[PDB]
Amino acid sequence: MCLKLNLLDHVFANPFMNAAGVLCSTEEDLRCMTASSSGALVSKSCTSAPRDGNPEPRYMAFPLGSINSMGLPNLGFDFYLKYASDLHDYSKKPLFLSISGLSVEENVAMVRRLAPVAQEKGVLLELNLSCPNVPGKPQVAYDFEAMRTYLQQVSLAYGLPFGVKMPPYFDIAHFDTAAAVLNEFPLVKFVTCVNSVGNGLVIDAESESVVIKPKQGFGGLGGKYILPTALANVNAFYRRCPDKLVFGCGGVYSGEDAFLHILAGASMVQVGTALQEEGPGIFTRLEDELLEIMARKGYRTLEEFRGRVKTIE
Amino acid sequence: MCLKLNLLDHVFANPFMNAAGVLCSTEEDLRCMTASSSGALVSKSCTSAPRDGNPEPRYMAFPLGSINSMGLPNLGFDFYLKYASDLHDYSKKPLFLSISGLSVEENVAMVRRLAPVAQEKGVLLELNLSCPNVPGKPQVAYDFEAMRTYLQQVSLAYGLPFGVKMPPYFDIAHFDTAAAVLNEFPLVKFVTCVNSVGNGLVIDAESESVVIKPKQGFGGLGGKYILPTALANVNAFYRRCPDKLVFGCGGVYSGEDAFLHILAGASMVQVGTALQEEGPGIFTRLEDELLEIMARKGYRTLEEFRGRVKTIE
Ligand SMILES: Cc1cc2nc3c(=O)[nH]c(=O)nc-3n(C[C@H](O)[C@H](O)[C@H](O)COP(=O)(O)O)c2cc1C
Ligand SMILES: Cc1cc2nc3c(=O)[nH]c(=O)nc-3n(C[C@H](O)[C@H](O)[C@H](O)COP(=O)(O)O)c2cc1C
Ligand SMILES: COc1ccc2cccc(CCc3c(C(=O)O)[nH]c(=O)[nH]c3=O)c2c1
Ligand SMILES: COc1ccc2cccc(CCc3c(C(=O)O)[nH]c(=O)[nH]c3=O)c2c1
Repeated sequence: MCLKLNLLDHVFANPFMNAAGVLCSTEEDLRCMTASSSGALVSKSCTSAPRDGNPEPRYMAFPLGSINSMGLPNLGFDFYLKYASDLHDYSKKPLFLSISGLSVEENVAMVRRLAPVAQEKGVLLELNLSCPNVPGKPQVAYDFEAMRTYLQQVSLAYGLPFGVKMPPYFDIAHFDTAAAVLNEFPLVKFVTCVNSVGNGLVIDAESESVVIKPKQGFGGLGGKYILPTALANVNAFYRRCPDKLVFGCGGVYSGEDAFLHILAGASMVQVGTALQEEGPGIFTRLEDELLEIMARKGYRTLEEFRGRVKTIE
Repeated sequence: MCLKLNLLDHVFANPFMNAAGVLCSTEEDLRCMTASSSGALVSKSCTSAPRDGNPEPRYMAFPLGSINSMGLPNLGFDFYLKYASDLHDYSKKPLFLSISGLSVEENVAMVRRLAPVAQEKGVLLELNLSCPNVPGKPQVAYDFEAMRTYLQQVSLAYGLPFGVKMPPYFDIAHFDTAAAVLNEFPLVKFVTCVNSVGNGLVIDAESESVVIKPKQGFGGLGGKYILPTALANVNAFYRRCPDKLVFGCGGVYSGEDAFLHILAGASMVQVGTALQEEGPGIFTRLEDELLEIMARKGYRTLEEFRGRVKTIE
């Protein structure tokens, strides 16, 4: 029938949205996402100041997915805040604003300014924890002490419900440690699993060359390559964080793929590479495909199967 | 034109071999790999005592790859050592023996008894550092202090050149740290990148179920899913460990995929999921396909292009 649902004190037409960084950087992008059939949108992760990002080519796509080292090109936080405060039409769908400062201090400074706009308009914060860390350390979400510091500071500075965007993890002990960190913060109301699978390398056989210019061709992977990774992370955090929502992201190209994310535990389903490749018309297709699978199975709601993946024995 | 390699004081007809765990567990398996056109073979990672492994189903394969949680089923060290010392025909090809003890002591005891056979017969050791350590801690190669303890102890106990099988990493700081640990050990003469991308989750949309029984369906991923991750790891370690060889493993289904691994830096090229799916016939196909790309490009030997991947500016 219809896929509408209520989460975080907002109403959504359906569980689909863009993934941060795809079709969300400019006013044009945001208006295009708002005009789409997606149930929500998220803005490009921002810094306090604008960034040009890395040299091109910095994104490439292939049959099985994509690689990128964008370098966080963005119009700066003042723009995104302005978009949230003055330009977005909340009657069309909810808005998420993603932030990724280069230090804890920059994040705190941005969230102190966002808080009043979140109160006033209901924009929702997604904090991207695959942001840069101090020398010699990995990205913040791969440092669990840094991760706890960031969340402590943002929670105190912001004081309102927010979410976090996570990189994938590959080790059960890491799932346990990461979820335990997140569960220290009651203000963290959603966990988005996953960001790109870090530092892959795509090589063209014909040219004998890497396909993106930054970082000697290394970049984050998205798309078909990453769906079982994504699913694992969604389910691991769904299991571990019962008092939070999980949003799935990674490898969604069809309503069947969305269905699997929801079975794993996803509340909202985010679309990155397939959206970058197909454009915003993908949202109508995904909705139709998800409703078709539901109808064939006899499910009339998302809640009937969310998190209900079956295990053997 | 030729695929021949001379490394580690052995001669190899071509760079292809099985990946540890595939077509390697029984005497029958080992004789099969020996009879194949591969350039070498490796035996199933073993423990001192035989193991039955995890309950079935514990491996599944799909168009894009495989997932497994086998649980290290194996015939025990004494079996593999006997194979190496009494059964293997070294006139056909070289043999690698993989070990994966559950503690540093278990690994030390195996390699002490392997040493004289290594010296006399020329079997080559591959130490699997995805062995679990203490449960609740990450696998050994994701615990850099543990990794260093294992390598110090095995190096002292074995006293001969050996190699290590590494899991993939996803963060530049981890590439840097891992390679620096490895470079502390002059006896580590080769690094095989990569083991399975850990703890993925495949879900079957029709049955709404995971597809393997252990670990609530979580298992390591191989195959097409993981080629760009594999390449990245090969190249990262090739750049960071100039005094060691790198062997590539992950995502090889064709001579083109092998060509990419070799461009990245691979010496030997191991084949896991594709071999498990196609059987040992795959080796003649891979050899033909790789020779065809070399002929098109005018390459006569593998050294012409090994590690010669181009970057952009
Ligand atoms: C071009 C591009 C830019 C992205 N930039 C961001 C970003 O600014 N913030 C973020 O949280 N993730 C970013 N991502 C990651 C995606 O949001 C998503 O987590 C990843 O692409 C996996 O989803 P997919 O398989 O649907 O592509 C970016 C991805 C791409 C492809
Ligand atoms: C059924 C199965 C068993 C495995 N057993 C082992 C093992 O005993 N030792 C090990 O080093 N790697 C093991 N692996 C990992 C493979 O050696 C290889 O690293 C991984 O499958 C990636 O290569 P692929 O993409 O060609 O499958 C196993 C993989 C499979 C599929
Ligand atoms: C790769 O170069 C940088 C440089 C600065 C960054 C600052 C904050 C966040 C990020 C991560 C932004 C991001 C990017 C990106 O813009 O390269 N791509 C992703 O697939 N996920 C992401 O989360 C930064 C990345
Ligand atoms: C999944 O459960 C166990 C249990 C005991 C193990 C002991 C040493 C190494 C390993 C890892 C063996 C392994 C396995 C495995 O046998 O599950 N599969 C892989 O893809 N790569 C590997 O390296 C063990 C794994």
